[PDB]
Amino acid sequence: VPISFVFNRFPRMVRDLAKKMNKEVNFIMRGEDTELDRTFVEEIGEPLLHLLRNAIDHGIEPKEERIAKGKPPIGTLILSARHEGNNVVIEVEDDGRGIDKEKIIRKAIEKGLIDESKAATLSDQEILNFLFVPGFSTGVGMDVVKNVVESLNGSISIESEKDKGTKVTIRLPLT
Amino acid sequence: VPISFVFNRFPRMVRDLAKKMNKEVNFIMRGEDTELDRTFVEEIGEPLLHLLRNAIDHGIEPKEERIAKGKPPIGTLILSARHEGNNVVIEVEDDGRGIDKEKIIRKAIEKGLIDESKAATLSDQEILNFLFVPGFSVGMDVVKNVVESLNGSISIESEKDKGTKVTIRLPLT
Ligand SMILES: c1ncc2nc[nH]c2n1
Ligand SMILES: c1ncc2nc[nH]c2n1
Repeated sequence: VPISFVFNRFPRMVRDLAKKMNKEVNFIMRGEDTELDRTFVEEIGEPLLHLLRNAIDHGIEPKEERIAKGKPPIGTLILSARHEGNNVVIEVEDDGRGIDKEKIIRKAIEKGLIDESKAATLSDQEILNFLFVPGFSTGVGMDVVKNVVESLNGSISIESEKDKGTKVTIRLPLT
Repeated sequence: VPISFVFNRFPRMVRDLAKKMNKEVNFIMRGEDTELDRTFVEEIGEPLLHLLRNAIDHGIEPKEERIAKGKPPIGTLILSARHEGNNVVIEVEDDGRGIDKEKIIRKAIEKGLIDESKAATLSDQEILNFLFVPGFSVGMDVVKNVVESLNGSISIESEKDKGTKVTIRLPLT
């Protein structure tokens, strides 16, 4: 199917979540005509909704806070799909507050998953990969998202920078 | 301790290996004045030796093969050290044949570490990380074990026909 069968539900959900969280959001969808196997289309909606909720709740800052930090007042959330080879790549990008990598490390230390000595040389991808540890952040856990994607033989990655925003990328096979 | 205590022994070794294996290698060292804990300088020499050997043996192609592929007949091998905040980053880069990621996936399926259905979407880093699994191909597992013993991290980047970069991050300590 076109992925629009899933993506067409999102403007309403984003607008309802934005209203609930009293938060202003500029929501853009691109690549909605990207086609993929019906199995994927039936299963990818749930993980994507979790990602979009997380971006609206934890990422995008209130307008007053963005203005105070010198950002464009209204936060932007971009959901896109495209073909890459025989795979389909779906991205959810926000220009919010980003993920605090220092906080991740502190939490990882507190949970006994690493010591201070080793945290000093971790890469960015290594740090962000703690988010996929079951119960790490415990509120949509990145573990739960990843478990669905993996059930579709897909892969997920996260990139993020404090004050800049977050991009989550999902790659799915043709199957 | 400056890392030159280690780096200064490598040019002769590289040139000896390259001649042995019939390769023309331009070996470049950068950042040899970079200072870190004497402990690190002592222990990192053996792992670095192995990386440099790997690059000359498996990475840089014989001149005849370089010419046949339309590459410069002289291969380049770069060993560098630099400060990055309170870490030190050491890199070993070659312009050789690159690592075959397809071969890695094939071997991993063969050895039963992963099943075919997952391979279509695996990340680059996830694929290259198989090289650290013991017995997968003095080994890369042992280089990783030494680095990790020093509270460091190691990563591999590669592109077929273009070359390979191995990066080691250590604390200053
Ligand atoms: C925290 N901060 C920002 C985010 N954008 C998506 N997920 C996030 N989690
Ligand atoms: C295989 N091919 C190229 C290489 N360069 C360093 N190590 C390597 N292993």
